[PDB]
Amino acid sequence: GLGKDHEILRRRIENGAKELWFFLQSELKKLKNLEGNELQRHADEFLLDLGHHERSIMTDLYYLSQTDGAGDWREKEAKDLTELVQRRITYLQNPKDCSKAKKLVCNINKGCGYGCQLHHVVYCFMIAYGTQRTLILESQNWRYATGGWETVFRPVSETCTDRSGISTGHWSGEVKDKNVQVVELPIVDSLHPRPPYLPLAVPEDLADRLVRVHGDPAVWWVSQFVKYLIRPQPWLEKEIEEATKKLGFKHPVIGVHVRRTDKVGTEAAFHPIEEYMVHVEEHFQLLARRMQVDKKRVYLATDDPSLLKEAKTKYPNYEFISDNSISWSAGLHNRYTENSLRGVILDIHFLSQADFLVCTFSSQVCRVAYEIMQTLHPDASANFHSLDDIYYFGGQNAHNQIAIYAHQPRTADEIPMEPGDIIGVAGNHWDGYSKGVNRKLGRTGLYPSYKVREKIETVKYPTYPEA
Amino acid sequence: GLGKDHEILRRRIENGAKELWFFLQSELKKLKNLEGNELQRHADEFLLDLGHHERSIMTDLYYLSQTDGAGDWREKEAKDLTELVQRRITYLQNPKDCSKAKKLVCNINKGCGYGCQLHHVVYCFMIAYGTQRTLILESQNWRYATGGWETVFRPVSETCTDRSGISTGHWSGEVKDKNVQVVELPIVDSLHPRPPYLPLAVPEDLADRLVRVHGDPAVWWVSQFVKYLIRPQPWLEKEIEEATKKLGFKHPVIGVHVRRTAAFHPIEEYMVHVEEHFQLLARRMQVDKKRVYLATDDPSLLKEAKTKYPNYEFISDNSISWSSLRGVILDIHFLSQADFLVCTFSSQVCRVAYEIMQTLHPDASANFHSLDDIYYFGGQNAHNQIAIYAHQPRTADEIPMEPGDIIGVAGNHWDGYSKGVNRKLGRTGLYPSYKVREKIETVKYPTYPEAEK
Ligand SMILES: CC(=O)N[C@@H]1[C@@H](O)[C@H](O[C@@H]2O[C@H](CO)[C@@H](O[C@@H]3O[C@H](CO[C@H]4O[C@H](CO)[C@@H](O)[C@H](O)[C@@H]4O[C@@H]4O[C@H](CO)[C@@H](O)[C@H](O)[C@H]4NC(C)=O)[C@@H](O)[C@H](O[C@H]4O[C@H](CO)[C@@H](O)[C@H](O)[C@@H]4O[C@@H]4O[C@H](CO)[C@@H](O)[C@H](O)[C@H]4NC(C)=O)[C@@H]3O)[C@H](O)[C@H]2NC(C)=O)[C@@H](CO)O[C@H]1NC(=O)C[C@H](N)C(=O)O
Ligand SMILES: CC(=O)N[C@@H]1[C@@H](O)[C@H](O[C@@H]2O[C@H](CO)[C@@H](O[C@@H]3O[C@H](CO[C@H]4O[C@H](CO)[C@@H](O)[C@H](O)[C@@H]4O[C@@H]4O[C@H](CO)[C@@H](O)[C@H](O)[C@H]4NC(C)=O)[C@@H](O)[C@H](O[C@H]4O[C@H](CO)[C@@H](O)[C@H](O)[C@@H]4O[C@@H]4O[C@H](CO)[C@@H](O)[C@H](O)[C@H]4NC(C)=O)[C@@H]3O)[C@H](O)[C@H]2NC(C)=O)[C@@H](CO)O[C@H]1NC(=O)C[C@H](N)C(=O)O
Ligand SMILES: Nc1nc2c(ncn2[C@@H]2O[C@H](COP(=O)(O)OP(=O)(O)O)[C@@H](O)[C@H]2O)c(=O)[nH]1
Repeated sequence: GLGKDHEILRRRIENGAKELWFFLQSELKKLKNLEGNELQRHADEFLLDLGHHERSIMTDLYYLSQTDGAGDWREKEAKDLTELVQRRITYLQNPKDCSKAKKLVCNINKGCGYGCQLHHVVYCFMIAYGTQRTLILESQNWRYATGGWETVFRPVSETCTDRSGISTGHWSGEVKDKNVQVVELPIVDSLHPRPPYLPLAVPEDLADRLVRVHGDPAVWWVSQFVKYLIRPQPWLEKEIEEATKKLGFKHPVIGVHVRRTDKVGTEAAFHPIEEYMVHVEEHFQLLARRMQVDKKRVYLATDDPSLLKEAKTKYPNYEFISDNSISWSAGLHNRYTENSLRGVILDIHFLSQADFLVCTFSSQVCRVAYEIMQTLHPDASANFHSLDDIYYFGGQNAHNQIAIYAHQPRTADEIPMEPGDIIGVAGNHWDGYSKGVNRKLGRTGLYPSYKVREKIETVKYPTYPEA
Repeated sequence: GLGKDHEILRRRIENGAKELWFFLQSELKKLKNLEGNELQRHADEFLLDLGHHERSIMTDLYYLSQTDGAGDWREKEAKDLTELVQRRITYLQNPKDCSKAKKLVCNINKGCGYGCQLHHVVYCFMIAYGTQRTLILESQNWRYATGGWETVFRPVSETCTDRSGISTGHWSGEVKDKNVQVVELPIVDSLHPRPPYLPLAVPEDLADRLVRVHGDPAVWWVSQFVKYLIRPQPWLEKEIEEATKKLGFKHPVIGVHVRRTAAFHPIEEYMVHVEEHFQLLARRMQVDKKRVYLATDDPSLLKEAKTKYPNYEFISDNSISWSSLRGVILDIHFLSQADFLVCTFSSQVCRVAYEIMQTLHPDASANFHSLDDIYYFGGQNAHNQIAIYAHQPRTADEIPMEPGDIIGVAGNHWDGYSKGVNRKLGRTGLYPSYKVREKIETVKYPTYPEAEK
């Protein structure tokens, strides 16, 4: 049986889109009869009117996802799936006889920062899960804390943290290492041979439930291992608890990560605070349609300690929540200390706890916070805006989309598409167009983002029925 | 549980709308820095890209309405509601004792065209249904046929078609006529007193189920009496079948009705919406031939349409050798059978066709485009809307609105703005159409529980 509110909202979304289309044709015809001041004046009003109209449509779509008991079901199903995966990971990590268990050894000391190192451990963990090997994490001489993983986080196992085994060797494939008890896994950047237990694929035994519950099952699958990893030590839980109080961290709140310093060189670009705040302002307007928002709170995480004073001045109607001492210690000089390790764990924690995350996905810091966020809600796939890259996991397999609508290129920078063409996406320009390659042609260029759908990849993982 | 396709479709509608907003902000910013011919070319290309993008969203929204067995449920529920009402109407129309039954007499000979006369009979029928009086239809001296109503349609009753009784009077109110057996009802144009059994209200006992199934319950309620009235005689049934074969009426097909003897609209004003909707249909089905059923009172229009749109196939009953009443009935039939209806709702004939169309699908309320008026029923009570989002007037022609304000709508300008009066402020002007919702009116009708036995 269909719900009454479900049908009212569906038809209102249809009529709102139709009316928006009536509005677009009428106003665009008027616009091309203008030039100079009048053209700029009316197009600005046109854009303002369109914004509210578009957000009313987005608000009805939000209500549609909650009506008819769908919100409670999606919450229950996401909770059941999380507990299913966590129990499997815990069973894998705690065999009865550690001296006889197949193992995978991971070294945390990758030459990069915390988020990059955390994603290395995640990649180790997912391959360990894929091969039914207990993850052994070797973290001594960790650049952030010489005492290792247990300085901040609980150990990845309770019964089996020892590397003992009758045979040991470097990774050389799941079939060749079939009878090697202890396999050491290197970093993903030069792994050969690559096993299938890599992003962005998900387990096929969970895929049907995931696509039904979650808008990007790839990130959800990655987040399950992030969730298991960052179980905090008791002293760290209390720091997080204390910081939440002293920071005045309450909802609604939008998280903003401004990555600079050594990233601006080659891995990303410099972005003014205005580029972040336009999306912060836009999302608070959306929230104000469904809830009361008296104070617009922004948790600002950044490695530029001069940004907080700048943001408070240029956006005085916002309440910025930030730890400027953490920002200062994030500088390349004082970056690899236990106090700085606490700082980045705290910054990522509050970013992940926000109701919306504005940042650059080229930074591993924001990707981690976006992954953790997936463990805090039934489906937080779209609660982000990245100023550059789409979501990715470094070392992932080819991220492919499928063309659903044909495209004939208007300029030379666009690529043709036929329905069914596999499209290897490179990025979303957030202007209606995405850049990628057509795997029937080899051509790279732009194409309308709405003319493709995400190709969900699946992999036959072990299901751990004993758990 | 939730449906996998339902969630996939909702999220794609969400992301499709989000990408549309990305596309709008980018191209409009570029559009401000243009002038002259380059502005015209980019604005025209902008509109073309927006069209296909908008239709992808609407297509996903159509699929959403169908998945998870929702299409089957809506068809079954719309069927149950129709059978329920038709069973009640049939019970009312066929009492056991005609000489003792309470009646309402309706004269079909209103001074207007066929479509307006049919609506007069509908308005009679709805009041008869409201007052539990058997409708007696008088069709002698009908300008369209000497033999009367039954030359085309079945009699409105099988057991009670005379006006016998103990007392007869003109309409004076349901309470005053409590003991008048046979009440004669005049046209609605000067009816006094007006009863509550009038559009656009729906029966309160059906309102909840109707809102769930149908996008415009008012026209659905009107269409039930249209459906009962136009039950065809066997020979009209065969003429319709013969006309269908000879014309090659097949689906998909869009109906176009062009009335021209009040205001003049050239054929291009109709065809732009015809072409737009065939582009929509082409996204969900194969469209080999773009067929258009053209109903017109203009002999030069059909040749104009064929000349200007040579890739279209135009169909009209002028192709039929054996065909005023027969012509308008066939026109109404084929227009109502179409997948989409482009016309002017100021025409009574198109309104009839739009109403019949509601009886052929679970929810066809939106399968139209009107060049002028929104749907109405002549003689209806005030059509009111409720403002849902505030509006600050941007020009002198716009009116303010606060959430909750009752808005008496005068029409939709099909440009994003509707025209009406804000009753809280006594001000009349323009307002964005998306900032209001329809105010569904209900009336306590009889429910005829004896019709279930
Ligand atoms: C040995 C070691 O220790 N290495 C350390 C690294 O591991 C650390 O991390 C790496 O940091 C890099 C830089 O941030 C990361 O690169 C980014 O990778 C993105 C992912 O690319 C994937 O997926 C894309 C789809 O999203 C796809 O298009 C790519 O082709 C790529 O996919 C391939 O696909 C193969 C199948 O086809 C598959 O087999 C491969 O496995 C897969 N590769 C990976 C890595 O998964 C990528 O999207 C980024 O690209 C953008 O940015 C650069 C500038 O940095 C631009 O040049 C690019 O054009 C691209 O621009 C983007 O383009 C979009 C389209 O227009 C646009 O919208 C975006 O805005 C724009 N982005 C901009 C402008 O910023 C980029 O290449 C890499 O993923 C990280 N790897 C891991 C494992 O985490 C690294 C951290 O700093 O540190 C290294 N350590 C050292 O160097 C140690 C040092 N030597 C020492 O001191 O000792
Ligand atoms: C005695 C006899 O037999 N008479 C015959 C008539 O009965 C036949 O039918 C009547 O035809 C009229 C002409 O087409 C119809 O009038 C139209 O009615 C429209 C509906 O008005 C409703 O609903 C509106 C909302 O949609 C609302 O705004 C209106 O105010 C009106 O509502 C009132 O509401 C009251 C409560 O407040 C309620 O008590 C009343 O009962 C109710 N009235 C009715 C009638 O229901 C109306 O929208 C039409 O108006 C548009 O068109 C006229 C031009 O005709 C314009 O001047 C208007 O401004 C308006 O324009 C529209 O404006 C919109 C806003 O900008 C815009 O979007 C539209 O595009 C635009 N449309 C245009 C320009 O076309 C119009 O008034 C009437 O409803 C019919 N009545 C019935 C019962 O069917 C008639 C036709 O066959 O024939 C008569 N017979 C003869 O003439 C023969 C003669 N006696 C002889 O020669 O012998
Ligand atoms: N506390 C804190 N630390 C940061 C911030 N931005 C960068 N850092 C530090 O700089 C390191 C950057 O390494 P990585 O995690 O790979 O992030 P990436 O360089 O942006 O890809 C982080 O691990 C942090 O130690 C920030 O906003 N807050």
